[PDB]
Amino acid sequence: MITYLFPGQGSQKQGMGSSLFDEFKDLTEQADETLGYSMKRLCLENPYSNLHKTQFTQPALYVVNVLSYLKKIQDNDIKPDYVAGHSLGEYNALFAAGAFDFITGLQLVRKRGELMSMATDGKMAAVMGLTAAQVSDALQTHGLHTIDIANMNSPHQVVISGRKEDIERAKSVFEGLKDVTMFHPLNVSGAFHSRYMSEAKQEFEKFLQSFHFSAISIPVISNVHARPYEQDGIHSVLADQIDHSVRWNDSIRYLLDKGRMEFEEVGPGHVLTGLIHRIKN
Repeated sequence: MITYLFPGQGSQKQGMGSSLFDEFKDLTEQADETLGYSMKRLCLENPYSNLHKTQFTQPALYVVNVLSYLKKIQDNDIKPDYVAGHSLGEYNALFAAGAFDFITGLQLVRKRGELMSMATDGKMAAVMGLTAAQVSDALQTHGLHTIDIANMNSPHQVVISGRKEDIERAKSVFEGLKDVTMFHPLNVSGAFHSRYMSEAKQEFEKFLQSFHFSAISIPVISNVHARPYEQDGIHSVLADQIDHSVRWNDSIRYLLDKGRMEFEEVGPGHVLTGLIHRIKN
């Protein structure tokens, strides 16, 4: 069986979507009309360093991932057995699955980006060398119970998330731990996928109520639950995604467990492919 995997924030790169904007001119134009700027310009020239600001990053990745998908299936007229995507990427899996059309998904990710960009005074950090359980234990025992686990990416790669000052203290703590091989703050000023996104989540959930979804035709493994979406559960699972951990390791393991599974990353970069390899070994 095969799974298609869609990248999220962390995979954006200037030059992404290279060949595709010209090949899908109508879609790019539709995006530009909706967003108020040129998507080609954003991705290729990274004006004002906008590619790295979440309100731009999210729709940029969404659009590149869509065009990457449409191109892939234009050349190879195969549909995957499953799809998943990392945070932002989950919108691309839902699109591949037919839950919504292109512009619907673009509206949702534009709003998601906007709300998340309103977070300040937060930070996130990638922690390598420890299991999720060990990271959680370390947080609790060093007075850092206020920090959440935002991503569980592979068995020894976790991203933590919380108030700026708490993430600062955490650096010290983790650098003193022998098995930690890396502590690397990420380039955000919000504590994404944490309790500190409560407001954004509730605003997004309210926004969601205006939308109606179509049938999921390819199972989508949710970040929140590491299990397929249920047709009637799209609203709640998309809203929960904002303030809950991305259970990426468990999502991949769910897929591995079904037997002989291959994965292909659709979108820029090889980040998720790299994670597969660490999950398997």
